[PDB]
Amino acid sequence: VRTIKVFTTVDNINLHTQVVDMSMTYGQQFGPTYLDGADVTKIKPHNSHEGKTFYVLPNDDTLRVEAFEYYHTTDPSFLGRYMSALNHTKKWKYPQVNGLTSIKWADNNCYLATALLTLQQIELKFNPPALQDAYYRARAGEAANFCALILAYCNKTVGELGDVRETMSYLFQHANLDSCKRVLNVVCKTCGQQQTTLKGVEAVMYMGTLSYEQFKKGVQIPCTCGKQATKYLVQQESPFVMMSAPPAQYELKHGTFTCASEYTGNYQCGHYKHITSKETLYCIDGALLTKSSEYKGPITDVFYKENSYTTTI
Ligand SMILES: *[C@H](CC(=O)OCC)C(=O)NNC(=O)CCc1ccccc1C(=O)N[C@H](C)c1cccc(-c2ccsc2)c1
Ligand SMILES: [Cl-]
Ligand SMILES: [Zn+2]
Repeated sequence: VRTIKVFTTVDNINLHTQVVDMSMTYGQQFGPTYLDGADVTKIKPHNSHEGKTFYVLPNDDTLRVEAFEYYHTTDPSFLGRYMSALNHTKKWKYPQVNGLTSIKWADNNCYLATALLTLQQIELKFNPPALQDAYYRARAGEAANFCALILAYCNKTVGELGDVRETMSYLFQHANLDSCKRVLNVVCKTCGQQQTTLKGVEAVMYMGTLSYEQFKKGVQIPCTCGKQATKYLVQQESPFVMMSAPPAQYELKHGTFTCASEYTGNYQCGHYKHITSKETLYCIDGALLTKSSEYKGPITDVFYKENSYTTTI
């Protein structure tokens, strides 16, 4: 019987040589099989498949350990969702706008492009080797495998609308933000004063205000005794801070922030645009670049740089 030899893997770095029967589909010999994202499960082997690398699912205990060491996940449907997203993201265009790698618009990838542009402006270190390698190639322009991993880690599908803030929280869980720490103090005239301390992902993000300076001076917050308490940032140890709020009209000044996310649309249905501060105020809409001196628009997320801050109160 005429046969061929292909390579099966779960991480593309540990290849396993397998012989294939050209009269049996890949689904009968290895189960769900993928070739560069293309589902070749119900396809009989071709002569052109000689020596190529095929993605398979972790069926034995050896591949389950190989998969976790690379992706840091035990989800059996991860590679299926990752290969499915890779089939679309490999056909996307990743131009270099303002020295950053963005995505030309396709299949409603506005939140993915806005997220990819933000990660290239913050100091973040991923723990899964899959994200580390893909991010290293995403900066050079090869962001197809990286964007597919983002959809897989977020349980999102190509064409599904997503939130930039929710995409960050999903990716920050796979980052090394353990050294980050935040100290907060909420003061109330009635019940009193109490200091809280946050660490990790919670010490980086905040929902309520877009101004980092107003976070230091204090922001009004409700209380159990029915009084508007004031919460101010006491101490912050992190390479960056993420300030989030519902999309409202906000003014961006030069040098006071790193990058911002613009959201125009209703809840669960809108358009995302990325705004960065460099030589002036730039606005990136996928492959579209727009320079401006000052900006004013519907802002939902603002990102700042930080080392170590301690308030003086
Ligand atoms: C891209 C779309 C596109 O390509 O457009 C073509 C011109 C895309 O994916 N855009 N995103 C989108 O539509 C948002 C969907 C979404 C999904 C899950 C959770 C939230 C959202 C969302 O709507 N987020 C925005 C920022 C938002 C608006 C109003 C209120 C809130 C809010 C959050 C907490 S309290 C209030 C958020
Ligand atoms: Cl990394
Ligand atoms: Zn109180």
